[PDB]
Amino acid sequence: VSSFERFEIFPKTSSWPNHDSNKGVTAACPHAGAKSFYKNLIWLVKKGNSYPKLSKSYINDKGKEVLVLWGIHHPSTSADQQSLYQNADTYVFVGSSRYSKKFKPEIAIRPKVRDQEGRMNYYWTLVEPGDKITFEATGNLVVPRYAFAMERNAGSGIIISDTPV
Amino acid sequence: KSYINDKGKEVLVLWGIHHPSTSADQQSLYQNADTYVFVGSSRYSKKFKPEIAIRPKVRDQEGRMNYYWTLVEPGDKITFEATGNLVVPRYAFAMERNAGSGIIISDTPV
Repeated sequence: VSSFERFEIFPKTSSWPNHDSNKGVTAACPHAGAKSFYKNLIWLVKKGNSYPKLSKSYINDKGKEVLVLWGIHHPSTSADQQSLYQNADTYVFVGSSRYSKKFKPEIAIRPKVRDQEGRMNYYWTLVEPGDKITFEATGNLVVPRYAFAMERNAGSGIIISDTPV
Repeated sequence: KSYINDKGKEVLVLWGIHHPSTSADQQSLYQNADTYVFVGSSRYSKKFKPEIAIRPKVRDQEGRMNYYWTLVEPGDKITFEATGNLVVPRYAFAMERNAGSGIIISDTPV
């Protein structure tokens, strides 16, 4: 990468007024004992007994590509679904001029991995300079918090070794 | 609708699937808010359920339209089945592929 700049695409404080963005932490990602989560994402949970239709957009204004990543949570039980998003049936939609896809969460009980019977998928896409990317979710969306305005340097590789720098 | 390949050679079939922007646009074109499309053969089988949402404008179009293709072996049937949101074929192509060649992207004249 010949240009890498991390910025806040959807500010945590002022972008999700109707959704809770503080109790989306778990014991699966502990930070010094306490329950925490990813830094560049936000786990949006219901506020009281309500989860309205989410709809947010961002227009790439960096003159270079912007890497955006998000997540899709798939709960273990419907009781866990109702306790987090208040809606028994949900759908998530992400779309841009290059990307477009609708998501339907899958509610099922998997074997325990780090004491989690549920799963969560992770996705990524690059937004062209001057393009728009829209989000639309009735629940189960791990929303993005930080993006990355980048300009990918030409092809290179990745070395896995204990050799010091 | 069904078609039986009687051309004695492979037949290339191309169809499309439309995904409206709003449920209002959905019902305005196909009258059924919930639709499905099915295409089947001996080798191909798939069901499409349109995804309704608003995308950023591309050529002044808030909706999208995926395009699909498959081949039909000589003597095989291909069946279409749709309650809406289907761009049906009009012209097919009875073709026969020879050895592997490529595509040239150049301004050099012929």
